[PDB]
Amino acid sequence: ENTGFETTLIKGIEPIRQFVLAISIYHLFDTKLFSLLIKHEVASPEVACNELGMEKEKLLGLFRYLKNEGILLETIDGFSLSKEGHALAPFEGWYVMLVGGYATTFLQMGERLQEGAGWATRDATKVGVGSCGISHFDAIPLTRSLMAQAPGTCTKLLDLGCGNGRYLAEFCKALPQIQAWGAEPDRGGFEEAVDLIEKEGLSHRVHISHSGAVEFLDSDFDFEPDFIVLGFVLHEILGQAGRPAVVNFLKKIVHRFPAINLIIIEVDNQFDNAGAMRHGLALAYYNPYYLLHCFTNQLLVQDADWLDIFAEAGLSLVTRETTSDQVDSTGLEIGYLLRRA
Amino acid sequence: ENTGFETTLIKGIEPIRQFVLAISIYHLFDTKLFSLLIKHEVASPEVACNELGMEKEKLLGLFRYLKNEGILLETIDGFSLSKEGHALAPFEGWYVMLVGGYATTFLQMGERLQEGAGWATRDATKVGVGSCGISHFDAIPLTRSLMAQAPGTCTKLLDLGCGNGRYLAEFCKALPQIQAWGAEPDRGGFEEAVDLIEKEGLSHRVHISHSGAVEFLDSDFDFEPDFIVLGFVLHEILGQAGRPAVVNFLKKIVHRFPAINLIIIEVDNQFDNAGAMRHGLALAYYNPYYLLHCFTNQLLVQDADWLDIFAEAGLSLVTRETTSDQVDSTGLEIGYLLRRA
Ligand SMILES: [Mg+2]
Ligand SMILES: [Mg+2]
Ligand SMILES: [Mg+2]
Ligand SMILES: [Mg+2]
Repeated sequence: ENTGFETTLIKGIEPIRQFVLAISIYHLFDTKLFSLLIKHEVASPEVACNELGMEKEKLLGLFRYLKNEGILLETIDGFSLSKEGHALAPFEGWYVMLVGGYATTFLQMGERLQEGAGWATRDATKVGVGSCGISHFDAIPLTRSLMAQAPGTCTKLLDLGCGNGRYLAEFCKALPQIQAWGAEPDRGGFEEAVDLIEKEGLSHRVHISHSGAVEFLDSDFDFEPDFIVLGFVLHEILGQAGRPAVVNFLKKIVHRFPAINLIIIEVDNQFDNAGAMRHGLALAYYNPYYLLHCFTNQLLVQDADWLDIFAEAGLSLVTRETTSDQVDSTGLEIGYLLRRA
Repeated sequence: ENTGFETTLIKGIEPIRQFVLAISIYHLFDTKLFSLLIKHEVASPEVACNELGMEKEKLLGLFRYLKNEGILLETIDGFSLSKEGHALAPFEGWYVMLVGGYATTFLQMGERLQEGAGWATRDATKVGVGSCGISHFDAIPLTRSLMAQAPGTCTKLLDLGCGNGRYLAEFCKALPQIQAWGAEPDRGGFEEAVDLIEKEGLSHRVHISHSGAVEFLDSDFDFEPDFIVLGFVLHEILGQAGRPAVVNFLKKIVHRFPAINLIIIEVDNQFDNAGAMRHGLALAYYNPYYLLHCFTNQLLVQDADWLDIFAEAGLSLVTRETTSDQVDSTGLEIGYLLRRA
């Protein structure tokens, strides 16, 4: 008879309902429909189609789906973002990083679980673009706070793994004397960085290279930085190349630039910490982030493990801070300001 | 200052938290880890790895992620499904169909919105396997109810678009005199059907063909069915081949088999119906289902549109029913029992 089945089904597939909604919100941002709705206020499918080069019947389908979920309103004049839709605006970076960048990674987990199946791949351009959007709220303010605590003033900034160059665009706008260099290994991300720097009118002060971190430090670049920022880059090197390679990379930075100030941002691996994992943001963001990092060739370690790598590399801790508790109060995102020992 | 941002972020990315959970629940079923946990009760990662040929560190990552979400329990002896994990068991078909089958389809929507970009693709094997799992609850009981209302007893059953052959396996077990034939166009689904029929010991009574519906009816098969089941197949033909092709296909069925009883199951397209779309199941399942059908080459129409196609094909409605209100009370899944006019 299946007595009471429907009520259990509606609850049982609530993760699928939200799965489709998350992908649909990601497309709303990524296709530039969200920005179109912000600019137009109300747009007919015909107007949105003409502007973005889209097909009306498919756009109507997406719009009707979002209207049923309350993200859009529909009037005789067309569609608009509802208050709930407008409220999604600050979270674009998270949708672009985790859906755009990592949907394929999560979908590959079943196959990648097999012995010898290798690491899950990702869309590194979207990971970089999304992570740079997120960084406006957490990592850039943390980097700024640590930079201000350093004894020397920043004049020549090097950002390795710069994504779309958001840290450099923000820092250079705020601090007009700075000359900067960024390196980004993903071609798509590198091209977005070159474009963002040009759009911000910073091309005369900021140069971007298409390069990985280790290979950039081995290259024959002429820059003499006094600050180097390593935002979530060391855990990539640690997984890909190993702990000796991370220690050697850090040793090379202070051998080449003995007076340099290093700012490292890392995620403390507390995936196995009961209390930490009950925090709302630990569940919403860090639990999927830790899962991705078991399937990709990156390795997250604990705060104590990073401090031990820094000591082995001959670095001294100046200060360590976490993000503002107004944005992320988990204590899992840690920033370190270091100097040569 | 970003005052109060974190609280808004946790709510703002709740769809992403559930997006990752839905994919992870899908892998738990699809990889056979869910069945392993049911059989073992408690399993160490080492034991699960040896049985399924998996890598321990990746499995531990998935298990830790699911434990943090409350799907698994961890003791010194290993991992087990929690009560919440056990409660997911009946919903396997929905995860396999919508995540396994259609995740790629949803992820393709951004690109497919572009003028001339074509139809989004899907993993038809997983769509078929998942939809057959769902059919145990809604469409098979509906088909059984309509068959019982037909004047003649079923002796030779033809099921077009049979997926993994679940309708035939269920009907033939319940009704021992039946000879049956199934046709499934997806090779993966066809192979699963051949295997399920063999596993159920029905190979002497049930034959499966790797064929689409229209091409099967045009073939030189020797079967003389007295019942034909078209479960969610006509909307595929309607989208792919057009309304005249659907009318012609139905006309061919009753020209070849004048005394045949047809059972058609369709989804009423009420995507634009305010009241219908507020039902919990309309939001959880039908709203994503309607969205997929705007991006794939299938077309959902309304109950009245199907009745008009049946009249044009020279068919008479014997009776029409919806699914049991214990499983799906939306009224959107409609079954029709037809005969030649
Ligand atoms: Mg990372
Ligand atoms: Mg890893
Ligand atoms: Mg369909
Ligand atoms: Mg269609």
